[PDB]
Amino acid sequence: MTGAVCPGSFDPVTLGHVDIFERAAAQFDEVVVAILVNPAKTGMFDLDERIAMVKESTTHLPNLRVQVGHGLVVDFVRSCGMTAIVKGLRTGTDFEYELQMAQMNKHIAGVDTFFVATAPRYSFVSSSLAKEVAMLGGDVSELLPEPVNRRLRDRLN
Amino acid sequence: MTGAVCPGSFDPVTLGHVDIFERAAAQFDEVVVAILVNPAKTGMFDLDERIAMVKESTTHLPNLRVQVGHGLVVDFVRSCGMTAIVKGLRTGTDFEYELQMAQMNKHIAGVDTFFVATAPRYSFVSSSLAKEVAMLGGDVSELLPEPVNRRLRDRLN
Amino acid sequence: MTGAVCPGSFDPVTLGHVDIFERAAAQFDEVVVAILVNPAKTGMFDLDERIAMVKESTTHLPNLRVQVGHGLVVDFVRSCGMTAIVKGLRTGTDFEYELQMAQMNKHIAGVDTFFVATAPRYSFVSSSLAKEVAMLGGDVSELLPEPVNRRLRDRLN
Amino acid sequence: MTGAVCPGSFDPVTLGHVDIFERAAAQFDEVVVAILVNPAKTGMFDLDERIAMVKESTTHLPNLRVQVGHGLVVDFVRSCGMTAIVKGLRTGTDFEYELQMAQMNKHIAGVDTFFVATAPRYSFVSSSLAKEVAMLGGDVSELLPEPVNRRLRDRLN
Amino acid sequence: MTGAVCPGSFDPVTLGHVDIFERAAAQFDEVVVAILVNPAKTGMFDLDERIAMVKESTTHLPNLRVQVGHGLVVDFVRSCGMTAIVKGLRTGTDFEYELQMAQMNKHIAGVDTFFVATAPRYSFVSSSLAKEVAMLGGDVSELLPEPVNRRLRDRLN
Amino acid sequence: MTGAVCPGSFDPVTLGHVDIFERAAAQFDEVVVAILVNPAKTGMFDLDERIAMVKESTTHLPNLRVQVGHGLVVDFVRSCGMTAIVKGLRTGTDFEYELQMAQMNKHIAGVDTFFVATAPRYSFVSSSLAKEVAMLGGDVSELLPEPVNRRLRDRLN
Repeated sequence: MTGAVCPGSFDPVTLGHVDIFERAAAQFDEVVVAILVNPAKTGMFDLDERIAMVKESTTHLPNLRVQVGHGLVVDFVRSCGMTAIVKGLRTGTDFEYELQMAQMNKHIAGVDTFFVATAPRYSFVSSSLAKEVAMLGGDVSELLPEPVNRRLRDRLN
Repeated sequence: MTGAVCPGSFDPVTLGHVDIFERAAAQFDEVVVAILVNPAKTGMFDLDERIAMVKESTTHLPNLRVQVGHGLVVDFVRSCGMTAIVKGLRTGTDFEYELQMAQMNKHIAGVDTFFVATAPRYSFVSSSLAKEVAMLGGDVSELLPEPVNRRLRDRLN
Repeated sequence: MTGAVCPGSFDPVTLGHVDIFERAAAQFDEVVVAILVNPAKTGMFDLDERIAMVKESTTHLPNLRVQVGHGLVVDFVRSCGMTAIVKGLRTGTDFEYELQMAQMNKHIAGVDTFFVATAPRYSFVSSSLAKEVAMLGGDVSELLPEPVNRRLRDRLN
Repeated sequence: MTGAVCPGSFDPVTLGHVDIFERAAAQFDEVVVAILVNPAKTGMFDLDERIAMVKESTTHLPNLRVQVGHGLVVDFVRSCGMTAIVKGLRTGTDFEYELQMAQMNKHIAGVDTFFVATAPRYSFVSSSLAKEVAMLGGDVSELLPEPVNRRLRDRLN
Repeated sequence: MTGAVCPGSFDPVTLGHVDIFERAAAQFDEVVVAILVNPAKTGMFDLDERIAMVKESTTHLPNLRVQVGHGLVVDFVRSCGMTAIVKGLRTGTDFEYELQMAQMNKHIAGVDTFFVATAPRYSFVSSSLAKEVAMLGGDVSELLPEPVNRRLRDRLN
Repeated sequence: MTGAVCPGSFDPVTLGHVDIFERAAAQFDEVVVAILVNPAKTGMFDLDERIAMVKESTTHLPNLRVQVGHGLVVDFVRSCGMTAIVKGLRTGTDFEYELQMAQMNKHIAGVDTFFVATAPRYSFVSSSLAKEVAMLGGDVSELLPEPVNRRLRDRLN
């Protein structure tokens, strides 16, 4: 009867994201991770790689599924038969923008957005900073799932 | 299988609170509104009045129940067989403090806290400001449930 | 004797902007809406369209006029014989940047900037989010003036 | 035709407040400084002292007048035949609370609140911190008007 | 040649505070922990207990010393022959107030204040929340030094 | 024994930056200003110009040296034999992002980041806003060192 969508680019998924997936799966009957397409072309990992990384990092969550999102998040959400979005907060989150989008999403489709603080140990990782640090030779392996580290190292070597 | 607690002093409940109750009830199988006791004595409405006002303002929510909370919120939550708290954000929310408590609550009891932005029209009411304005003769009746306005007017007259 | 400038790109004007125009016109003898040019070319509506949309959306404000701005806002302001800017705050406003600019504008030209919170119902619309949602097929017609909706729909059809 | 109210406890007035008075007087035909009563008794300077300090610190502002406020600020404002409040922002301002009050004041009485950033040199003084520092023997004389320093020193000696 | 003061009430000291002590001691030749007196009487631990808890929790920091502070922090700082204060940031810090005080402290005594983010694992503990949780029976032992837990448990038993 | 790095693009250095250099030099035995390379090519001043401007603006700081940074800031810091970064806060600073980077920098290299509020008079200048205003003909000469104004005027004339 209950369901939530966890939308994002996940380029790549981090342990911060996985923390949020785990909490959504614990509180909702079904969770759908919506991987948004990168239309303007310029990400690090292509869509298939991002799906695989999320799937491989979430095998311990039987009530969670992974799907590609297209168009408005609220359209995807309602297409899943749901009316809730679950999003993580971490250090560096643009929360004012997240609030603006949440209020807009409520306005246009009646979809609620629930925010949850990510675990402190994963509160400073973001996809973008993780990539930037790793590209410059820094070790972020404790902040990403092993399926992601495997792929990141390959791009390095 | 799913449940959330909505804790607060509700002295008195506002339409901002009710907005949040409605969204929790739409997303969780069961919702429990936990009315905290005022230990240091100094609220406007006594416990029984606060319970009644919440009950009367939530008759349209069949999966919601009202109970008095004692001790740590996380103790009450876990006593309800749940592991989630749902709290509203509005203008004037001390969000840094709410985040601190959420991280502490997660640490001590494993309880997740989900934050949701209250509807814009109810985003500037708070129990405290509602009381202060009404005591000084201002009309806040559009921001409180009719069961609360009834009681507020009585204290005025 | 009193006057304020309301500067912006207005691509397109929203009811959030109009709310702010109305409050400036109520508090100042004259208001000038300064539509900034888009130098690096990349907006949705060209300058003439933006002027028309603002004019058509403000016919109820007899003491308000619309002009194209060029160069520093403070140069435009002082060219209007004024020393005040009126700007709206809404959800998602980069207020730190607005404050930085206000302090800089005061420093270089002695111009004061007055900030006013937009009405809650219009607090989550922005030109950019309105366009993005509409382009993806979402209904934002309640958050934009009818002169803008008319033009937006035409670009859709 | 235009007017603004500048409300506060002014216990005592600071150069931060005077900065804001000056900007209101430059932009509005008339300005009224509303000194709020201290009902629960516990300020440093009594009402008459606060009025005198504001008057003496504003002799260079011919279109500004000083009055004691009673009850809701919006009641005082409308009693002045005005519909605008002008308030300063400085370091340490509880802006979320100021926003909440502004939205509430708009809701109950249709009164607009304009916020303006205080001059950087006066951005870290507040009545409360000024008193606390001076009581402990610190020199805050550059951040307060001479009429206030005169009175502060007397309480010291 | 270099020195910093770490001021606070430390009622009681937390691992968040100790984290900050460690970083100051690593970056400055000498560190002085200034324990402020509680003038209005109402803390949990008396001055001697607070000193002991800090001393016992910092035996691994040979260049750190503990002293009682009286009066303005900047007076204490300059009495130590120093011109720097080091303060931690954590979740729930009133940073605007900390900034206001820092700018005031710079103004009155030329003392600089350096802010450092506490370690994520200790970012949600504060003296006040630690006491409140423990008094209600919650386990905060991982967030406080063992010398503090020893004393906290005694007050419980 | 003590040292700090002050990293930035300094395109160009402002008096806000110099304020921070001065405070670092007063509190640490050695300070290194790390000028980051602009890899994606698009700054106003080339690397040699930026170095010269910083050097010329810091002749009064004998314990400060200027060097070009390459790669991760923490790699540069540790290459200097240091473990501290000193960064300024001003109006418009993206402090959430600065905090995220600080926590990440601590995680990957054990390097501490100390934040200090810039002097109020220099709190609203940034390299980017200074350039934008000057390019549009505004006078920012009081907010930049004379070595920078000299070069800025040359580009104008």
